[PDB]
Amino acid sequence: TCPFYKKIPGTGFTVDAFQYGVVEGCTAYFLTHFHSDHYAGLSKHFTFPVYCSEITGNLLKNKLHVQEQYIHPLPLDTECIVNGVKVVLLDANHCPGAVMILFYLPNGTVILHTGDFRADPSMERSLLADQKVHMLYLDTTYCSPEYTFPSQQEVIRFAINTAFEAVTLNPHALVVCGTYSIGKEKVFLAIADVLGSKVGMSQEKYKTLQCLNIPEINSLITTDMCSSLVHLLPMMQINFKGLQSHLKKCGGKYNQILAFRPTGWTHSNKFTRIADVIPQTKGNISIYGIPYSEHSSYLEMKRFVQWLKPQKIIPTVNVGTWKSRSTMEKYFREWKLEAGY
Ligand code: NI
Repeated sequence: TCPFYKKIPGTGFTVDAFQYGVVEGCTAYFLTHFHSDHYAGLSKHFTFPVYCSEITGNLLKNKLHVQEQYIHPLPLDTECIVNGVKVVLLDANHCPGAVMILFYLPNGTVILHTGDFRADPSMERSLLADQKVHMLYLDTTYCSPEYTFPSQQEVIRFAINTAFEAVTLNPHALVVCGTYSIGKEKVFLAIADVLGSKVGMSQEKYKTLQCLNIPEINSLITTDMCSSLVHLLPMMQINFKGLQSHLKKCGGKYNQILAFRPTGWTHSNKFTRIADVIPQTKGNISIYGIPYSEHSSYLEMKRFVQWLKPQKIIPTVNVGTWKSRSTMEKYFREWKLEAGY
């Protein structure tokens, strides 16, 4: 059965709720982004209306074979009417095609559902600036002060400088980057760009990337692995065994691998700066775990909510334990007392 925090009161709508069969009284199903915990349940046999971004719609049609007649893409930053209710889709600064959804209820209540997001001060100047929000359905993934990580720009600087140094010292080094879903494409695109290479990958992953409207993409990616010195592999294969085996397949073209695992947060964050990050090394293989996050840090999340001043917050992540819920509720009260709303 569909949980309460995926239902929007006073509407026919649910958010990210495709794994519960036919939801009682749901007339339209919204999908914030194409990540499997959120899309779980969609396929060619789905015959209710799905509302989403253009990019999410490309992925529904091409990757899951949802029929075109049930896909309703909306433009961003544009007031739209859906089953008699005004909505707006806003950029979530998560993975490509990810949105937040503003709902303008017929009784006058305004609700923001963030989906998954990385809060940013640029959001303080979207269509959010222009009215009060009563209820916030919040991505609370890292809602605890231990969760600090650097900006995405500092992390990309580290990666480009690391890769460029390694390959300049040894022109026979291969760079590998791990992936398992959409998101974090800047990691492998920035490295390929500094090295003057395209990124090589499987046909299935190339197809996924062609759905994303990334400009000049035919220029940066390829399925010809032989012509590429930046390769993408499944995240599961980013270990010494998996990488040793890959290196065998390259036929003596290469004699060293430098690999990157973008993670979210890891506890090496609490003690070490990005500048100071070091790899795990075995023989001719080095693996860097780099803290490239597509979710809000605690301080980014706090700043957003203190700016927005919602009357009620409904967490959508970490809701399964009493200890987690209690912790999050205590931070929301601090934030409200400190800011005066
Ligand atoms: Ni996500």
